[PDB]
Amino acid sequence: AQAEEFKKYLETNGIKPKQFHKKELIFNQWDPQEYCIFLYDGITKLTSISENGTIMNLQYYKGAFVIMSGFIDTETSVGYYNLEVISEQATAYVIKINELKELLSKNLTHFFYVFQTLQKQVSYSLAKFNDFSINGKLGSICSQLLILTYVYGKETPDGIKITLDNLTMQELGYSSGIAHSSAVSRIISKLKQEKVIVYKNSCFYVQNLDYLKRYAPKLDEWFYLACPATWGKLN
Amino acid sequence: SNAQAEEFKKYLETNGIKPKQFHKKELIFNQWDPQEYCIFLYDGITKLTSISENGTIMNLQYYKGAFVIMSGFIDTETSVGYYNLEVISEQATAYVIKINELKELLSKNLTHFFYVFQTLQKQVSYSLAKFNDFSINGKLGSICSQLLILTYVYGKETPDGIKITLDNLTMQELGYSSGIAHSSAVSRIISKLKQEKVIVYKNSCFYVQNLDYLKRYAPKLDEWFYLACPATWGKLN
Repeated sequence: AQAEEFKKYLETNGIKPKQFHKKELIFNQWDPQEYCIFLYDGITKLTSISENGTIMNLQYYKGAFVIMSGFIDTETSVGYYNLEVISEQATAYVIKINELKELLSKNLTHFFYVFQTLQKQVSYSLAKFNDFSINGKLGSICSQLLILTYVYGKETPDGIKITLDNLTMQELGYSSGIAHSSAVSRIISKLKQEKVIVYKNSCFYVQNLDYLKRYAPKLDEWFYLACPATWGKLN
Repeated sequence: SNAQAEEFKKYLETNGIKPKQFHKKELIFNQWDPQEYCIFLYDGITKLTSISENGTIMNLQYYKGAFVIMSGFIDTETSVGYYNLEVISEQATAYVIKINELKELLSKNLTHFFYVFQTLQKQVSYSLAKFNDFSINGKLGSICSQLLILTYVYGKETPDGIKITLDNLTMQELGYSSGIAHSSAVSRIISKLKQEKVIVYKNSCFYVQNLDYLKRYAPKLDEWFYLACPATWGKLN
């Protein structure tokens, strides 16, 4: 993997792996230092918290990927957010945004690795913006379940199980723009009656992937074009 | 800087890639016959669109001035997705780099590799800010957010308020930016902003009277403009 070789390149340049447990914040929106984090193992989400305390979930990040809170060119903030750990365990190499440019200059197979993750991210946020915007809040819930089925799902004799040890009703609402937790509950019950989803084991299971797929066409296309292994597993 | 953009332009010309002229309503690329490029848009105004099977038009984003727009992945040479890039100004000039030539060019001069990397970091951050603000307060917040955006980039101080100087900009086009397909849904929001004295529609142009009001609904974007485009932000203070 490129991830494996980047991991090694990091350890060889004195950058060591740091472990985290559930609910720990790799960075926070008040930290005045900026970073590049190479998330290597684990599951994570990016949040923003309002002036009043309202919480928006911007995105899940899994597996090996990179997340940046600063600009290389200027070293200043891209904007203020948190990266929270969701899984029982995660590991990440934290680099100061001031050290990045020199690291990537030196070994440009790694420069292209990070640019690749930037292209994926660029393209992903666009697809997601298209699908969340059309069909309003119905399509938002269908779009987020589709993302979670492709990334975290698993084949199972009773459907496709979403392997998120938590995933609460309120948590889904934070990812859509939904303030009331009962509004989410309507959407979830409405999808249950039509045999789209089921809920057992403290876990969500999907059963008409085709239905979701119809509310989230730009994203399905994106899994196909950007992550064809992940996509082919359930297609 | 933006001396960086001029420098990239010069580097491309030296290396045999020539400028190209496009005209209002032309497509540089389209979603039905996808081609893979780096578009270096040098001068003029464009919009990235998608049209769904039922005829629903989504305006994803406006692109101006100097900027970079990718339609393929360099590592794999395939599509990032199916979109249209449509010219809004009367003229626009762009450098159309084939995706299979880009790596070579960026590999021989890291200065320009980093200018492209920076532009893409600005895109990522812009999309997150816009997603935050469009999501939190329904369609009211989406329309206020797109107005603040167009006010910073295309606005001009006049005696009647900040005039959005953008060729068309109709009710319907404004609705396309936030997944609104019926004009009646937009006018309902614009009616409220008019009653509340935030905007005036006059001489076929929107004039903004209370930018501070739009900031309440678009707090992540105003922060993004502050951090990412301080000259543009400073102009309107």
